[PDB]
Amino acid sequence: ALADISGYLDVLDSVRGFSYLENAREVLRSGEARCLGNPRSEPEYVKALYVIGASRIPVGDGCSHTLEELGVFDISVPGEMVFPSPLDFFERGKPTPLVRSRLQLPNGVRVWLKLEWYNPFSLSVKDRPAVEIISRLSRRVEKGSLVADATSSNFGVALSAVARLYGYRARVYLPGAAEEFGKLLPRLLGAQVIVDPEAPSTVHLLPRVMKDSKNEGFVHVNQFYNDANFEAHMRGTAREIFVQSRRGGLALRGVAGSLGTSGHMSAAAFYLQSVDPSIRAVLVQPAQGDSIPGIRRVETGMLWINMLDISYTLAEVTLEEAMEAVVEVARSDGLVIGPSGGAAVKALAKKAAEGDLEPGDYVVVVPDTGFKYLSLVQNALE
Ligand SMILES: C=C(/N=C/c1c(COP(=O)(O)O)cnc(C)c1O)C(=O)O
Repeated sequence: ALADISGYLDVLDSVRGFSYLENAREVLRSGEARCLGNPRSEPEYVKALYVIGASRIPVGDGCSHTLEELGVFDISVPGEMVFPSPLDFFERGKPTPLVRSRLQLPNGVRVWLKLEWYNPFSLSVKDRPAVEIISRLSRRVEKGSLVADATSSNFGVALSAVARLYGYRARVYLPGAAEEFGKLLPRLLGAQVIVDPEAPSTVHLLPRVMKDSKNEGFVHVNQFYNDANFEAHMRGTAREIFVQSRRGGLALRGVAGSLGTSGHMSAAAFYLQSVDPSIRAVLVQPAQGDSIPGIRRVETGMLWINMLDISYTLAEVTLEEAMEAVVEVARSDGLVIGPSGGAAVKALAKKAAEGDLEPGDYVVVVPDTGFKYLSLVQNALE
């Protein structure tokens, strides 16, 4: 029949590698999953179902079940929006909103904005990998232990709140150019903060964090390499775009977004392209010389967007163009989005103007709120 997946999640601690994603892709492509005789004997298939958002798995001898039958489309949110704890609110208070913009783009490209600031700890998309990452730790790593990572600002905040709710201590490392909220808010939340005014980037800090890890023995959760980041976005962000698009009546032709770790947009593109491989992924390339907070250029070794069978198209965006999009979204929708969000809107507008996109509905993932970036806002005004 069906069994509750929550009983089988130790496969998250034992499955390794990307091969399980073949099952994920096929179940999503076909719209259904085959019965697992002994579910414990097919740990890859079980992880595949978890990662696409199933809450139930098919077991025993018997027939295949559809995505809907596996819970992929179940409603989690209580309609009255009352929650017994902050973590329960994070988990069941989903999806994040998907809102049609009044901003007009060329060639029949209709914009919808997915507002990831609607996450309770960091007011950003980074809550999701923080929760998934800390959760995966929490029965191999003893309480009281120190966990740490490098961050542009958002993950550090998320990691600080979530580490403490799970009984861990945290430390976050930031580059000198990070926003003030990233430097300060983790201390509010009880974490240690190290700012390296030398470091020109978040990734530039990773050798130092690794070395301190070896010396001091804290757990480096490494969001740039930890697959729980990608997994969080498969079951959360990406599934939601899929479910929201079907249930909302959208003619989904593409998603648009930005890349730091590449975690959220790799998941969105991977998930959606499993269901329909023509769905586009338009991704921001910050123009050379420019810094758009939280994000960076593909070249390098970002993990998932390169290693996974993902189709995408890049558009160059300058910081000035990104902030101009912030301005225009604000004046069109009354919504105040962050620079990376503006950059994504602009990348979609550019591809739309070139004639490269089928008319239809396009989802832009807006990683956070522009309230956090006042000095960039001021510059953009003049
Ligand atoms: C790497 C981080 N942030 C990613 C981020 C991103 C990129 O998201 P992914 O790491 O999932 O690629 C986009 N926009 C903003 C405002 C962000 O903070 C961090 O907060 O450490």
